[PDB]
Amino acid sequence: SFSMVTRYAHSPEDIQHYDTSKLRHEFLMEKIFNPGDILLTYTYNDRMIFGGVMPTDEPLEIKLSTELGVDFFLQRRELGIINIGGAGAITIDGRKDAMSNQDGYYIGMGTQKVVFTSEDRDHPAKFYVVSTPAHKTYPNKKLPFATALAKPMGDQQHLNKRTIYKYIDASQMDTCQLQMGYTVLEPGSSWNTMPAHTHARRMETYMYFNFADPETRVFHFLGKPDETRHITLFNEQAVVNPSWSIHCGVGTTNYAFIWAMCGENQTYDDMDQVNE
Amino acid sequence: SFSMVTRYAHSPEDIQHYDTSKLRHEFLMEKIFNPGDILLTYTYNDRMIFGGVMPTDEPLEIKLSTELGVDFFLQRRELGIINIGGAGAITIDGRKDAMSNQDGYYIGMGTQKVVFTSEDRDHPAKFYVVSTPAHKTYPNKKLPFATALAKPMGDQQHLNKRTIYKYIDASQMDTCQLQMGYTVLEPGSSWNTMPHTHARRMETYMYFNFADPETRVFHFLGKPDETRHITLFNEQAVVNPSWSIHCGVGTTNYAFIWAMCGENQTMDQEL
Amino acid sequence: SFSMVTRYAHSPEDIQHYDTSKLRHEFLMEKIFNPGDILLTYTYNDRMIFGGVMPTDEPLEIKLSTELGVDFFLQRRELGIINIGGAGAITIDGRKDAMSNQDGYYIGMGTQKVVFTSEDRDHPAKFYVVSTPAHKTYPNKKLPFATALAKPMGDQQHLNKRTIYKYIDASQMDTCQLQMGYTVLEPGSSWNTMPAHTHARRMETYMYFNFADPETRVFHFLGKPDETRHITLFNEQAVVNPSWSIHCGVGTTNYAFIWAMCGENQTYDDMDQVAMNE
Amino acid sequence: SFSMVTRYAHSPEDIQHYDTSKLRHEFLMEKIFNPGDILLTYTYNDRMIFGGVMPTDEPLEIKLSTELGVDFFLQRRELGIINIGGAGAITIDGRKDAMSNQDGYYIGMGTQKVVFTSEDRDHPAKFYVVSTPAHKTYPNKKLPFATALAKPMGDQQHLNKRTIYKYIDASQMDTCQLQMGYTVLEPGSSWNTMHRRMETYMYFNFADPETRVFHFLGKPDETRHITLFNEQAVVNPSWSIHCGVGTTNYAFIWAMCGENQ
Amino acid sequence: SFSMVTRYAHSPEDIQHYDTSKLRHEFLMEKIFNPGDILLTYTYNDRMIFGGVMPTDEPLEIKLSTELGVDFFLQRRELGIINIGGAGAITIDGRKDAMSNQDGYYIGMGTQKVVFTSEDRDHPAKFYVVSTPAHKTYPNKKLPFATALAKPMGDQQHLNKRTIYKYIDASQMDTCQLQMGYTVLEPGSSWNTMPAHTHARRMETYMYFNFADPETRVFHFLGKPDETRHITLFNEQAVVNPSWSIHCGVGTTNYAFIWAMCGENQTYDDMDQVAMNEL
Amino acid sequence: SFSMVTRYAHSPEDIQHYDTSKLRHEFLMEKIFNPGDILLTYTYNDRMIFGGVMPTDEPLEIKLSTELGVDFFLQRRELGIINIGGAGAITIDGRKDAMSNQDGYYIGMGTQKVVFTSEDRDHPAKFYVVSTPAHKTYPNKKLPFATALAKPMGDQQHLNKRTIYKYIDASQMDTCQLQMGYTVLEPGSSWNTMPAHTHARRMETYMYFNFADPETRVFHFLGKPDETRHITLFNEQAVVNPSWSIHCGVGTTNYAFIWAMCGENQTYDDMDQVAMNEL
Ligand SMILES: [Zn+2]
Ligand SMILES: [Zn+2]
Ligand SMILES: [Zn+2]
Ligand SMILES: [Zn+2]
Ligand SMILES: [Zn+2]
Ligand SMILES: [Zn+2]
Repeated sequence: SFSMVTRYAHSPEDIQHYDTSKLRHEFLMEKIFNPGDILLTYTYNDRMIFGGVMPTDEPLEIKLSTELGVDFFLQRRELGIINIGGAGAITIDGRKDAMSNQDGYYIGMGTQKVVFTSEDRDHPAKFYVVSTPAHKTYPNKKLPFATALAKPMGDQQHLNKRTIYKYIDASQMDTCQLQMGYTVLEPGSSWNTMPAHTHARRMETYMYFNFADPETRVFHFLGKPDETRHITLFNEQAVVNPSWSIHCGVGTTNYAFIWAMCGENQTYDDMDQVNE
Repeated sequence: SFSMVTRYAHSPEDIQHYDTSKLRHEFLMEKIFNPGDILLTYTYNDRMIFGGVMPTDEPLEIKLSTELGVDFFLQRRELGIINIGGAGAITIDGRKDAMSNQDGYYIGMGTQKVVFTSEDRDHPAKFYVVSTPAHKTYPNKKLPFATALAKPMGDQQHLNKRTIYKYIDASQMDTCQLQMGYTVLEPGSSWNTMPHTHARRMETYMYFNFADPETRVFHFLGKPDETRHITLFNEQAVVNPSWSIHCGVGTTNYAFIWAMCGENQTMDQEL
Repeated sequence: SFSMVTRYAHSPEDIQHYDTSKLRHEFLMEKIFNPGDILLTYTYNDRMIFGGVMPTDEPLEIKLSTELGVDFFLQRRELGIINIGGAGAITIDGRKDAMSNQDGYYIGMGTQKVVFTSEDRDHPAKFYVVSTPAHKTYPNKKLPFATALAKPMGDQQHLNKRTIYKYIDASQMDTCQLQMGYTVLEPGSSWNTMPAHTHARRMETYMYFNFADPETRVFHFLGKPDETRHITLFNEQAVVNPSWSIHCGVGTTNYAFIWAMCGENQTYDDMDQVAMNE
Repeated sequence: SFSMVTRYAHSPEDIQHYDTSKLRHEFLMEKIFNPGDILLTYTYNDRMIFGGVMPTDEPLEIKLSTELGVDFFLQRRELGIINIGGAGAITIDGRKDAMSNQDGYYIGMGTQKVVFTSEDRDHPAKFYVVSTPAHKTYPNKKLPFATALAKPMGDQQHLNKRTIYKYIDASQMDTCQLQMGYTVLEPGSSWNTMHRRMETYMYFNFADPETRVFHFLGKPDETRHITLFNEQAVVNPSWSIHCGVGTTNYAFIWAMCGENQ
Repeated sequence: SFSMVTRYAHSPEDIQHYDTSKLRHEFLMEKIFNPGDILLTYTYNDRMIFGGVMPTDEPLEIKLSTELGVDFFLQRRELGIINIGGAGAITIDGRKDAMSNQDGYYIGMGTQKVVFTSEDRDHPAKFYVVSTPAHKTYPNKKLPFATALAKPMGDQQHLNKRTIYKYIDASQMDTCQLQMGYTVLEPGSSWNTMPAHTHARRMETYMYFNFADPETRVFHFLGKPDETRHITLFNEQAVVNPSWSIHCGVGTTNYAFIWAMCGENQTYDDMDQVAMNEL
Repeated sequence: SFSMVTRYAHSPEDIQHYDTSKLRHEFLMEKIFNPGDILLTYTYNDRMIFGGVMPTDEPLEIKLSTELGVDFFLQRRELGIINIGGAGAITIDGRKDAMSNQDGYYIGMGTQKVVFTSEDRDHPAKFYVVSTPAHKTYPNKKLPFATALAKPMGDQQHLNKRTIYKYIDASQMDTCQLQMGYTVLEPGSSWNTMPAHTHARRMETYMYFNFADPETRVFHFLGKPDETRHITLFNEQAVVNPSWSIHCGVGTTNYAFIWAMCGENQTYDDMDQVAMNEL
């Protein structure tokens, strides 16, 4: 009931002739949150590990030692966490801290044991986890949804009306590379990251969830800015966006997504704004 | 100048590995309205001819005989016309009839002379024209935008809020195969054909009246499981084979004229 | 015992690298007349429907309404029919009309029911049928073999010596689109369409039959005149020739074929002859 | 104006996706007989050398030593010759023997000098030449059109009616590997040949200027065709069928070699 | 005359049908040391930057701020340096340190200015440079060739006879992810890393130089252990080895190479060496 | 239990995009010597037949008549033989002649019956056999390992130190086309045919055997000099090298190989040397 799959990096040239089924296998995590299970992807775009943890009966922990060539999961890595599901808790080295819906956590490198548990097994917590390599330990921090700063953005004419939530951000805190945020599109607005960009020096992974209706789908565009493809996403699915690719998506209704960013810098304005 | 370019039909399998540059060449007409010229595409998806006529100083007529193996353009064909530009007139066999903005016209099989004129050379008429093969002559008809029937459709939740305008429609008139309509998405809505594949008919969409110059429309095609997209600037058109779905999304609101033909005038409802 | 398959149209570039098995699947109908069955093809080259209704005794009907988005098969289409087999019958709106060998029939737009029957189950009828979309009803007409003008053509030096028979022809009849003909090569001549002639404004389907002996084969050439491929045809097989392709064939012996043409014009002089090079 | 081109062999699998121009480049010799010239192709299907020599003003000899890794052309090879044009002669080591139209010749391994001449420069001899590697010297022999045993075959119903002329045939004579013959379809017949061995066909004597021959090659299930003008040649590897059909009648010289005679 | 070219990562599948010119373009840095120039590759295999700095007349420095989206080259990165050419010096923030032949250097995250100079313009220093992303400052260290620690290895029977030189090694020093070493093959031995290893969690870049005679070539094998390709190497050229690929080489004669390693761990035991079945 | 597989010729272009699995299928005979069996490959590069005959319980003969379109195997062909295994014998038309380890034999065109036997069932002879088309009968000849015609070649710096043994050679003997030799690399040298050559008028097949250790591997390079590939070999495997391809190999240890050559000439200097630039 634990799975971690490996995905290789590619050039723009390599994917040019991929069909939709090949694009989907290569860039799309089709199953993230499943009850009782840990589902993870390891991408060779900056060695990000991401997935979800949905504990029910037994408490769930990510135990990786020999698999990463290390003594314990976070020995050389750091970790972001956001709970998009029901009420639950994570205990960090024995200190149990409760996490409600949309509560975040940062866990710095060197932290040896993090255990994921849910309060009500029939409405469990869904922990979206993103781990990146780390050379420096920074203090663990809880990012409450309560104290999270909501910023409305976008207008109705451009169909981008949304609320942006800072979670793991170099302005509020210090991390090695990982950055994470939360974006809720208002009803009647489906476009995300519409003015698009390719930041060569970092990559992003988007995970789309909280779909308005079970019938909504999101079309995520990726690819070189002149050559764009799209992947159609159902609820609680994610797509990896390499450094050379634009990352944007359009919905049939409103939805929400978590983006995770990493690379060799945290500076937000290094991107090249994009004609496609 | 006059231009008519030819485009072949394809299988879904044939297009599966096309890169963006080849899809664009194959399914996308990138220049439709240019001043003084008539620009046309002939697609082997049901032999539709479509394009634009922008007369300014010299009246423009589509002169086709030997190219179509026929004595004059409309001997075996019918013709739709919609004016998306300035005020103008079409003279049908010497009879000049004025066409205001968004005025439509249908011209049945057998009409030997259609010449396009514009009122103001500096605000010319832009005539979007669609011709399909026709075996029966039906009366020519003027379709004023004034008397056209607007139908409100869509909500804000699904971002499809729009007004539907029937122009050449089998309920309002009789044509062999050709059908044409006009759809204006209200501000805050970019989705068109929010539902599909009609295996028994094909469609060509021409997008125009972009709200802002920065607007772009992403039109999806392909069988529903393997979908590709072409990104469109203002005043461009894309052909939808019978086997492909019809979708488009703008970054803002926009308008498009659809033109349909096929084996009937009467559709089955991704990745 | 009724079958209709769909086949998509293509560009020349699309087929340039097709292998031989792909060419056969895309352009070739491998079975037309089968006992008890009706087999049909729908080509996206001008939406021609062609095939055969090869009964045993009483039932055969083409049930197409919703599949074509219409109330009945011929509401928006017309239909040509040739009997290449034994004596049989088609019933038009309840009116049963018997068909001898090589008798033709045309049925205009709007005719609501046609049912195919044969007398002897052991000497059955083979009905070759071609339907194209139609916007105008035209009179049904009988194409008798007795009064069918035989037109001799070709010499032995060019191995094209043959008899040409007009059936559905714009000089003798009125149709929306469809045209059909019948050609019997004399023994010692197998070549058909000696200059190749691509006509951009219409397409053709060739159905080859009446092979001299069971071992004969016909090689049907297609493709742009510079890049030509060929499909090897057994008896009672058909090949779709898109507007952009030459249509040629040579047999190892004599044979016969029905050609069916449709498109946006009926003009026979609108073609580009391909001079003898390839 | 001496030419020899190299062409590699292939598997059936290799050609499956060749376009028309590629098959022609790989399997089709487009110019064989040009006045005054020798034109040759070296194919890696059994290292057959074939082409034509059309002497006009100057006598012509195929001079190959270093390129074939030998001291003279025929040191390790043998040579067949058929003259499809006007009267001529070959002087073999100074001994001149006249070659009329459709005269044959075999020249065994070890013969150092073959010189091709024609009487009239304005209706020259056309020498179609085929050479195969040879391990044993056999006598040089003239193969007259008269004494070349003709075998009639085919009927009009099958449009294959022709007379087959054996020239170099293991029944009348001995060679290392090479076998060569001459086949003329009668008027109103265009079909030809409706193996340890390969074949090279050179089609000529087209009835009318518009005649074309479609030569089929490939495995029996996957067949292609090449379109042939007059005086052109096509190689058929061991794994390929050998077929052709013309728009009129014509002639061809076949040359075969391989692991059996 | 500063160059940094970008090279993308690939799947094993992606390269399977690469022809010889394509393999070279994707995996081979063909020119590293040229007089007066800085030549660099940025590879999306763990974002390693490598190349050479060969100063002659004018002092040379790697100046990157906006291109990497940072304030200075080393703000988020660390830097290894080994001088394979003549005597020269690197001045770190104005503080000049001399660099003799085969002298090494490590420069930790945060040092703002490193300037490479050569003593004699006609026999310049050839500085091989390797930079990896770095989150933690560690002390700069000079690694003199004099005090380097050699380990002889291999026999003549396996043609692997060689001497190994520790330069940037977690035993002598602490770095974020970079590791670097130097290996000189004895005459009569051309094989490097012969029993071949994959380690999924780290990648390697090899730069081969000091070829015994001008005619020698090195054949570097890469690819999955079942599907292996090779690139043919002249003197002073380098090859990038993805985490999924083996690292091998054979010369027609002896030679030397510098290896540079990084990844998400520094543990050398993490690799799983493939038993000898290849292709 | 007789096998002969057929392999077609190719152009350089044809193989340029072959993957590893395809090259092996086209150019590599993976099993040659198996107890009790005849294993053979027919290549359309000059129609060479090669393989192995390992008699144990019953006598073995190569019976090919109608398959090659002849009455008996050698009617149009000649045959080279070298025994790399245990003690054995070939009986030529009833005349039994013994063959020890590394004993050779040439058998000319027209010999109707060649029968292979082994002395000890459990230490069988491994007869490596090579047949080429032949138009002329030449005398059968036994080629004892005793009279070796041995000769050392190469130096230690180039790792080619080796012994060359002439077997079927046009200076000592007369054959139609076939030429065969045996080359033993001394321990501490693995390179064969290192200065590499391509001869349009001849092709070669290498069969590698006597690997020093069970883990030894040989990397055989083939292809046009600019576009080169390689196949990695176990012990007792063979590789076909078309006229347009280089012939090279490197071992992880020493080994031996038997080369067999044919073509339209026997000239040993008709070849093109490859200057060391090969991509
Ligand atoms: Zn981004
Ligand atoms: Zn539609
Ligand atoms: Zn035609
Ligand atoms: Zn043959
Ligand atoms: Zn390594
Ligand atoms: Zn050689």
